[PDB]
Amino acid sequence: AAHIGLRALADLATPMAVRVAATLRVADHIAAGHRTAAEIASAAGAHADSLDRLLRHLVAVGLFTRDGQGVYGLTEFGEQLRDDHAAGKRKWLDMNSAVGRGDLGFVELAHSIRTGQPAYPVRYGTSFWEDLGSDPVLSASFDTLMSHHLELDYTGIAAKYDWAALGHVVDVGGGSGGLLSALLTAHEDLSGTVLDLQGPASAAHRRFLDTGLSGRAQVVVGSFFDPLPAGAGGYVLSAVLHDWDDLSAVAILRRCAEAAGSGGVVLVIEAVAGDEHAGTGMDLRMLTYFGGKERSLAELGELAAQAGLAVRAAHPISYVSIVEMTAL
Amino acid sequence: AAHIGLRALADLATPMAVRVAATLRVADHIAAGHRTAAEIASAAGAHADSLDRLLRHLVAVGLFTRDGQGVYGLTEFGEQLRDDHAAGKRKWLDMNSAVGRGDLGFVELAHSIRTGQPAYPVRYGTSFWEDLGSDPVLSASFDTLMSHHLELDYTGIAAKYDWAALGHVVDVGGGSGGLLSALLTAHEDLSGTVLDLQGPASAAHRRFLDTGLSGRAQVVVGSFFDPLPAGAGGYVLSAVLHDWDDLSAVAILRRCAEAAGSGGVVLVIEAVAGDEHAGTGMDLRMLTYFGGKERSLAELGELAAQAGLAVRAAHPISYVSIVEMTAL
Ligand SMILES: Nc1ncnc2c1ncn2[C@@H]1O[C@H](CSCC[C@H](N)C(=O)O)[C@@H](O)[C@H]1O
Ligand SMILES: Nc1ncnc2c1ncn2[C@@H]1O[C@H](CSCC[C@H](N)C(=O)O)[C@@H](O)[C@H]1O
Ligand SMILES: COc1cc(C)c2ccc(O)c(C(=O)O)c2c1
Ligand SMILES: COc1cc(C)c2ccc(O)c(C(=O)O)c2c1
Repeated sequence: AAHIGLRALADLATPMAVRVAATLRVADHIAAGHRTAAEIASAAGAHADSLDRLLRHLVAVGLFTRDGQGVYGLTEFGEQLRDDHAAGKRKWLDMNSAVGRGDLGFVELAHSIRTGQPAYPVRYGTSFWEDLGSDPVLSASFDTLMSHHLELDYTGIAAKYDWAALGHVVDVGGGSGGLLSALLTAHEDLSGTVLDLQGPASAAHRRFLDTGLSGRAQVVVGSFFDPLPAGAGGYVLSAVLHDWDDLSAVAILRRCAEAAGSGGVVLVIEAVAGDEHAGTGMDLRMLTYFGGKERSLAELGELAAQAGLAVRAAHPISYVSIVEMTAL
Repeated sequence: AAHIGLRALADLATPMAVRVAATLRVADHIAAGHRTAAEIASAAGAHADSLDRLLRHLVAVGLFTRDGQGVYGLTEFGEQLRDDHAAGKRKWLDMNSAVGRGDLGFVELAHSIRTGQPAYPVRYGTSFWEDLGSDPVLSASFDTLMSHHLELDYTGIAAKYDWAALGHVVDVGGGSGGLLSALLTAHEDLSGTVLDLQGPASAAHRRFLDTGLSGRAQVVVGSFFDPLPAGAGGYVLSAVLHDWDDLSAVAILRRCAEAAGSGGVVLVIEAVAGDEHAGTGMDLRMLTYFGGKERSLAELGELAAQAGLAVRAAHPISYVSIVEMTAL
């Protein structure tokens, strides 16, 4: 529903102003005693007059407060901008994090809409994965973000499905290993391995070491486009397929089919078109980032088919779903 | 206000989706019989799949509608996206027009907040004026938009001030001549001169010839940083000062002061802080485009001082104001 002006509906000043405040950690500086533009600016490394102008615009938006002496304060809503807030939103808007950086790729949406190709490269001169692969710090922030997305969307994932019955699970593209770390912590006799590029896989390793799970959890550095560790009880694809177009998606699913064999299970875990954490907005982000797409339960089925797999179940877990596929 | 989440407040997907729809003229294609993704896409030269995904996100926003068969239709609100619409909004969002292209400069807002410098260059490798001066078609669209801004904001200008008394007015930075054309049409004994760069000045000239005002309206190509046609009854600066930082603004005001001498009147016409069509949004826009800014009566006055001028009056007209300055 649009009960707000067309031009205002297309405003970029506010979205960018919020992201800049999130990047300059303005809320943190405010709650830490810096109240005036002059202060916040020096504490953040910004131009005094310019920052003041950004703040005044954000006061109008409803995130800040400004008193007679130019003393800025946080609104009830502006609290969400603090890096220590419960919702952990600020890091998603930070222009330095992978997502706060990729989202700026939307400024090239026209290219995707015309060609069907990702926009991220247009603005950054390289794919998203290539970017993370050459910037270790950038890649770490992405690992942290997906780790947070797990808490956000996979709430209760442990019990919602019968994992223990798998014995050994392979988390294909499992990042820092947050999911496996959660599955194993809730299933004493379960073991598994995280398969991912070297950055996340090494982060997964560092985690299992500290977490005390190295005895049951292992990492394997590799591309899920090549053969995967074979014969596991289950292969999980958590928020992976939507990052790829149809050709790549079957490529990935196919590999899982091979490793799964006529006795394993392939579990695609993601927000299916319909879920409350799966909107048209997210679908366009997948398009602009990697040319991926959010898919319906029917569309995943078509992909499964082309990879010799068949959906057998689809349990909704909070904001997302777990679709279970087995040998055709 | 904050009636919506922080991350939603920072959403770029929708602002860009609207701007892309505006650029692809989707609404016009729909109202003209093309109501299917394949049809609209083909008529606009977009990727069928990608366009369909853009439209679905836009029906969700409330601009379009779609039936079970995939037939798209506009809505009470999506009607404003058609070019033929009264409000004339679409052209402002078009990524091809000068303002639809300039606004994308907001993705570099951070640069402006940190340095006080304009963002436009960061994105386009050259200043706004430099860009328009090397691309006549781009400069033409800008003239049209400023022309339209006169209708949107200056409604009534003709009568709210005693123009006829000036005898001869020079519109410093008068663009394609709309304002002067409106003043002289309402006052048959008044004459004037539009002073602008090549592009607008010739557009003004063409306008005057066709509308039969060449007998009273004259064009003069030149920079308002250099001397100006002297001894005029009044020199107008319509929506010019907010395009410049304090130094340049003073330079410009000086020239007008000099040309006006002890007998002319300098008139600044623009939305000052407080006036409508004036907001923190516009202020940030001025900052990212040219490092200019929206100013208050107080602020213009300090500039007039630095230019041997002094505010004598300030009549509000519609959503803007006329600040009448005179020599000290
Ligand atoms: N070719 C490839 N081979 C293996 N992993 C890859 C890959 N390309 C990308 N990835 C990984 O795929 C993951 C997708 S995003 C994170 C998914 C994770 N299971 C979670 O839900 O948090 C990232 O860790 C990314 O590094
Ligand atoms: N150095 C310069 N000398 C003269 N005109 C200039 C200039 N730099 C920019 N301009 C003109 O300043 C104008 C500012 S925008 C349009 C202002 C016009 N009075 C209106 O209200 O529509 C543009 O026409 C721009 O081309
Ligand atoms: C689900 O996996 C992903 C992957 C990417 C790239 C994302 C990018 C931006 C986001 O906001 C989210 C999100 O979940 O909120 C996101 C999630
Ligand atoms: C007043 O002169 C200008 C100059 C520029 C560059 C503008 C850019 C975008 C706008 O929306 C507006 C407007 O008035 O609406 C605008 C006005």
